[PDB]
Amino acid sequence: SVQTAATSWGTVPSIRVYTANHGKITERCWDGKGWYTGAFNEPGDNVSVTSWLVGSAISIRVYASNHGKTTEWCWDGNGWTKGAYTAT
Amino acid sequence: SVQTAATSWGTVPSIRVYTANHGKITERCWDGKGWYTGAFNEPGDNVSVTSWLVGSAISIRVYASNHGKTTEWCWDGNGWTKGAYTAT
Amino acid sequence: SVQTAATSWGTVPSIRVYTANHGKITERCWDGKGWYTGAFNEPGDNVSVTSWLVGSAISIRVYASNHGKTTEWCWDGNGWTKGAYTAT
Ligand SMILES: [Zn+2]
Ligand SMILES: [Zn+2]
Ligand SMILES: [Zn+2]
Ligand SMILES: [Zn+2]
Ligand SMILES: [Zn+2]
Repeated sequence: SVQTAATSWGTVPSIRVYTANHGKITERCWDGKGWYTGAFNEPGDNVSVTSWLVGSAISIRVYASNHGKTTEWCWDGNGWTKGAYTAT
Repeated sequence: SVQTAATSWGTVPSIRVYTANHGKITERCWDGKGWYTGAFNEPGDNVSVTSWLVGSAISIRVYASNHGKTTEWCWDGNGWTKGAYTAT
Repeated sequence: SVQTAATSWGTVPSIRVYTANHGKITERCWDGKGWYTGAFNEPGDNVSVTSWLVGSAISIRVYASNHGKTTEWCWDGNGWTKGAYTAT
């Protein structure tokens, strides 16, 4: 009262699983060898994710919902940044 | 309870974020310039989504769950229609 | 609290809708003709899914959360097998 969101890309593939548990959203990564803890760590009770490739460059969008409000987080190769998404 | 589902397609990309809040599911859209409110509006407490391309034409399937029942909604270019999906 | 997750692949397309309801996760499938009940059946309150292709062969990963623990399930052509995923 655990909630997950998953995305994958490429043919290896790379997989990312985001878990919202105890008011925190964390990330677990698979790139073909084993699972490791990712850099994503934001407060939230709910999470959704989508991702796309531009050649070999991955872009991830994580929608983290905390206390009635939804924040979009972007991964575009170098660090997680807050996105332009708003609910209204 | 906010609960979201997201899908994306193409290289721009186009992103669709569906939010179930206060018994209603609404849609926000990104097509490369800015976020705008989509046409989708159906009752529901939970939402999932998947999409696929047929060349450049998008097909979206939204699964909206409301009061114990799941209804599929289809976007195939010209309007949201009710899908053939049943749970059993 | 019905909670769903969806994935699709190819041009037909094939669609898989996973539903967590009454402490069980079941699967409904569409391969171009009609909806039918799939072999996936595991205990759980929450579910997410991701899939990818290697040619026309589908690989599906289902993340089933039951009583605080998340188990990854793999479909790689011949049966559902437990995956290496751990939360930590
Ligand atoms: Zn707990
Ligand atoms: Zn909280
Ligand atoms: Zn509220
Ligand atoms: Zn309701
Ligand atoms: Zn249970």
